[PDB]
Amino acid sequence: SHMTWHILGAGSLGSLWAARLGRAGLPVRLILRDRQRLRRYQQAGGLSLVEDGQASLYPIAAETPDGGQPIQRLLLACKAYDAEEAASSVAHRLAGNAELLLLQNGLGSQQAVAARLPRSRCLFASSTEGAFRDGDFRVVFAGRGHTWLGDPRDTNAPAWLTQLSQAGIPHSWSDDILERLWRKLALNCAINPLTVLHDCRNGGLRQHPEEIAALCDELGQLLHASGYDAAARSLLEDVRAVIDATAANYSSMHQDVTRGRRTEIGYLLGYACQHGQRLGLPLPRLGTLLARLQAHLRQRGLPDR
Ligand SMILES: NC(=O)c1ccc[n+]([C@@H]2O[C@H](COP(=O)([O-])OP(=O)(O)OC[C@H]3O[C@@H](n4cnc5c(N)ncnc54)[C@H](O)[C@@H]3O)[C@@H](O)[C@H]2O)c1
Ligand SMILES: CC(C)(CO)C(=O)C(=O)O
Repeated sequence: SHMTWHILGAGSLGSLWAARLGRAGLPVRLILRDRQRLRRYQQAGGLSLVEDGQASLYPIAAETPDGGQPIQRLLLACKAYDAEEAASSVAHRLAGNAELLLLQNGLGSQQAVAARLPRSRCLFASSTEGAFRDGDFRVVFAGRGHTWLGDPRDTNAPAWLTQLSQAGIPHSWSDDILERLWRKLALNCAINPLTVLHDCRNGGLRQHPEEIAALCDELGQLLHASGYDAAARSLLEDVRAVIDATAANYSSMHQDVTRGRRTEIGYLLGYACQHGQRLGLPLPRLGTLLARLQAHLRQRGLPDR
């Protein structure tokens, strides 16, 4: 017997983690937004996970942010633009020894979450697992992936990693986790903004070879000035590699705009532009790219941040 896994943000990845953790015998508790969400979830009976067309019900225990026991280990699995507000809703339940697993893409929310929960350890995650919602409390395990974990302040790995190994959650500890998240971010900036502006699948960016190179050019300077020469070196070939590998998919940001939902631009292309200005590094093509993408979002009534 050991620590309960508290899950905040019962979305795509949050339900996928909650299912694999709870079904492997580990103590797991979903933190649902409010009691209405809670009594709906109890009318549903649990989380429904769809694997290769097969649905399975996982009657995981759930609660609201106000009730329950202290939280010593929490998996934050909401969007980056909700992470700070989400973590604050349970700040009254963190224990001081509490550790937080931040399953947020991009950068910005992790620092903002850690700033508001100083008595708690905030670990950074970077995941390539595919999962999408098919109704409330139903998630399809779309694609297998890998999750890098790491703490920039406390680089020693926690002993509960092997619990994730027991649960079949593939992960690797990284001592330079910031180098990981910066690699995924730079890849996002080179691909996703143009997929939205050109309304194309990732394979459509082959028809824009020069423009892809100049963005990787400026994204290369940004990584180099940030201390990641390796990421800056392989960046262009890593971008061209992912393109042909995902040539048939629409990007996550293209899918967000298609559904009329908010994007994570403020923690991806916006954050990268914010960091470049902070580094005194002129990044004009990422700047005009950010301008065109923000106007593209406003044109549809979507938040440009
Ligand atoms: N395959 C994937 O889905 C995938 C892959 C890689 C990274 N990510 C990242 O994981 C994070 C979540 O992605 P997603 O697809 O699962 O989003 P999602 O919309 O499907 O899930 C978000 C859940 O958190 C809850 N949420 C938001 N704010 C909340 C709050 N203040 N209090 C309580 N709950 C709150 C939402 O209700 C929702 O159930 C994103 O940052 C994403 O970039 C997802
Ligand atoms: C960031 C990137 C390039 C990863 O494949 C992407 O296309 C997505 O998130 O949908």
